[PDB]
Amino acid sequence: SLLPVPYTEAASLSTGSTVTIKGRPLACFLNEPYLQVDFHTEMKEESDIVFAFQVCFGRRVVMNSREYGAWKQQVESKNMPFQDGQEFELSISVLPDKYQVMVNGQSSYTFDHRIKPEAVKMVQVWRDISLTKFNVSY
Amino acid sequence: SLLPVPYTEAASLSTGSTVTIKGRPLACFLNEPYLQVDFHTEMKEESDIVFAFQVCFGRRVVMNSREYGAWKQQVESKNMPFQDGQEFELSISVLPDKYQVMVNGQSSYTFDHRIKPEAVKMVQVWRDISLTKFNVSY
Repeated sequence: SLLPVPYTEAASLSTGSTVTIKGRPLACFLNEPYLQVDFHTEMKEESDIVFAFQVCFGRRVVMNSREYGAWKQQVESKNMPFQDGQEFELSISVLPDKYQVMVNGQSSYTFDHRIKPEAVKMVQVWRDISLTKFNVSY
Repeated sequence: SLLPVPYTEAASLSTGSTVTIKGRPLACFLNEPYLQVDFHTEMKEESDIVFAFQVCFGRRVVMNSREYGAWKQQVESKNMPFQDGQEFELSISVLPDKYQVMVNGQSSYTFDHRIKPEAVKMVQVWRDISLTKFNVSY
């Protein structure tokens, strides 16, 4: 809808930064749409990813990093606070030791920093969603 | 680009029908964009799927059916004729006993009919691609 998808925005992050996203899946959960949010070290899409957050709606979440072009140790969660057919509000906050992922106001996932968040230069939001809000607290 | 994505078109299929698609992934293969083509029994996206063809570009292809709302036995192929960053031409032909998937003019995947192709009423093409051509031979 309102924002282009894939959505790419330059960004700087440190402890206390929050990335807030509002959007809606493009398909019912039965069709397993995805959402992905990638925290990149450079503006190019092929650059390393300090934190990749990938939702398969109704099924699972996987998180990982891509370092020197290589995907690293995948982490999986079956927590699924997202609601079929509904708009969601997603908040990713930078804590001292990890990212905190809030969904609709509830803590839902965490991911320990593998690389300092100060390495981030770009955030990309893509896959099977419409996007109405993207904000980085500065 | 030219066609909306997700792209949904009513369709009737029988032996000798061909569905031809031209498109391009929205991201480099390192980012694992998807392409999916679903042959549905009704116009609604939640209806059963006689043949679901899902490409994870650079990684794998999985194929399945969704019958009475339940995904069935998944089939996987690591054949990857798609080229990183390039437009592709995909042809799905209905043979008497199976679907034949051509990629850029080469036979690449097959999938035996689990349900008669005459059950199809709709084709949907979606996930991380731009779409410039969609044609059903009639």
